[PDB]
Amino acid sequence: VPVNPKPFLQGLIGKPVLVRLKWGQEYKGTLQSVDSYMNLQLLNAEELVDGVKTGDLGEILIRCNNVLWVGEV
RNA sequence: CGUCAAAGCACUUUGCAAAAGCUAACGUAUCUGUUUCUUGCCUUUUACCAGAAACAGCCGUUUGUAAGGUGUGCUAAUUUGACUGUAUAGUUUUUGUAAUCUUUU
Repeated sequence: VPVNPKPFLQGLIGKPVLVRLKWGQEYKGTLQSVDSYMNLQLLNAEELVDGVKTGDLGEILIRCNNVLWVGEV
């Protein structure tokens, strides 16, 4: 039974989520809002670079160009 | 419809210039005259008959340009031209696969 990207991101909102970039980095955190262009927003995010935490930033938005991955923790 | 540029605008009165540029109604109209010839009917010439060629007038038409007139605006309206004139963050151009490092000559 089909599960489409909009409905998927409309159901992912709120829960813990990890998303990569095109440049290797992968950031975990809960999701607040999703535009029509995916174009993610995060809160309480910790940047895992090569499976290693670097800097805890907090409130975040990522431009939708760089997003490689979308899934869950 | 949109932009930009020019200009007052529409309507009107005169003046002044033009109107085969590659065969084509300046006028889907159309009349008179002069000269030179040819034929008609004729002897008074005019006035005429009905063909030609060559010239002319007249009744009109169009265009450009100049100055004006009326009505309207010159805190506007209208005309005229010109233009490579449209809106797309998700695969073929303007919302990026970029960033970065190292060796050779």
